[PDB]
Amino acid sequence: LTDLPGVGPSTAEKLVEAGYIDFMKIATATVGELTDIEGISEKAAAKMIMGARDLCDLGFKSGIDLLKQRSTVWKLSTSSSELDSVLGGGLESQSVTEFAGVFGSGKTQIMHQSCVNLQNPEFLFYDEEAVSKGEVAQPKAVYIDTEGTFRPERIMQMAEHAGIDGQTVLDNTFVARAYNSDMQMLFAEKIEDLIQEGNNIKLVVIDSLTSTFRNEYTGRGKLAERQQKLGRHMATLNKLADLFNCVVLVTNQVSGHAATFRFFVRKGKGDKRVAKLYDSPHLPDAEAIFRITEKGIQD
Ligand SMILES: Nc1ncnc2c1ncn2[C@@H]1O[C@H](COP(=O)(O)OP(=O)(O)NP(=O)(O)O)[C@@H](O)[C@H]1O
Ligand SMILES: [K+]
Ligand SMILES: [K+]
Ligand SMILES: [K+]
Ligand SMILES: [Mg+2]
Ligand SMILES: [Mg+2]
Repeated sequence: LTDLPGVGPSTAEKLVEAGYIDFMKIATATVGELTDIEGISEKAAAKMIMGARDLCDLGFKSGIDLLKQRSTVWKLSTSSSELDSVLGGGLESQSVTEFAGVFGSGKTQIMHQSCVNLQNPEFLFYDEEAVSKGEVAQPKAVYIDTEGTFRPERIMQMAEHAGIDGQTVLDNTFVARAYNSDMQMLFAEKIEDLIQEGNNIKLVVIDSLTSTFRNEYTGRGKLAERQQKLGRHMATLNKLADLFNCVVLVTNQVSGHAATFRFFVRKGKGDKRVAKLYDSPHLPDAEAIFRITEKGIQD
C-alpha cells in the first residue's frame, strides 16, 4: 500500500485494518468509505484513490484492449452439453447467473453440481493467455444456504460419478447457513474476508436468493425497503464477481431484481429438465434439455 501516493506506513496500517488491502478495493472505493477510516483526510483519501486507479490502469481503453478485458472471463461447465451451449460455453465468471424455477425443478442440484464441477480442472474453460493456471489453482466455492438443503451426501455422489474425490469437494467448499436476508447479505459481504485469508474463492452460490426477502417483506406496503435491500445485495454480488473474477450463481423460486443471466427451469418427463435462457447481455434466448440422475446433471 505504500506504493500508493499519499500513503505512509501509518496510513497503511489503518487501511489494512479497515479491510483495504489490495489496490482494486481502494481504486474502486469512494472518498466516503476511506474518510470514515479515521486519520484519513479526503485529500489523502482522494489522492490514494487516484493513485490506485493508475496503478491498476483504470482509464479509457479501445481497439484490441476491449477484447482483452473480455478474455479474463472464464466459464464453468454445468455437465449438461445443451446448457453449456446455450450459455455460450458455460457459467461466466464476473457475472451473476440466475436459475429460476418451479418447485423441485433442480435449482439446488445445479448449485451442488457446480461446486463439484469446480474441482474438476477440465471443467473450467478459459483463454490460457488471459487467465493463468495459478489464478484458477486450488479453487474454492462458497455456498450460502438459505433453505437448509445443502447435502454433503449429494456432493459425494455427484463427485464419485465424475471421478472427482468427494471429500476434496467438501474441503474446498465453504457453506454458510443463512436464516434471514441479513445473514444472507452479511455472509456475502464476508466472502471478501475468506479471500484475504488466502482462499481462492472462484464460485459463489446463493440458494435461495429470494426466499428470505419475500418472507420478511411480505407486507407489500414496505416493498420499497425490500427492493433497496436486495438491490444492494445484487450490487455486492456483482462487484464480488468482477473484482475476484469468480462465478456467482443464485436461485429463485418462481411458479424484480438484477441478474446478468436469467434461466427458468421446469420439469420434463421423469429425469428431463428444461432450462430456458430468457435474458443475458450477449446471447439469444434459447432452451436446453438435460436431466438429473444419481450422477447429477447429465447429457
Ligand atoms: N440422489 C439423487 N438421485 C437421483 N435424483 C436425485 C437425487 N437427489 C436429488 N434428485 C433429484 O433432485 C430433485 C429435487 O432437486 P432440487 O434441486 O431440490 O429442486 P429444487 O428446485 O431446488 N426444489 P425447491 O428448492 O424445493 O424449490 C428430486 O426430486 C430428485 O428427482
Ligand atoms: K506513498
Ligand atoms: K423429482
Ligand atoms: K440481464
Ligand atoms: Mg460483472
Ligand atoms: Mg431447492
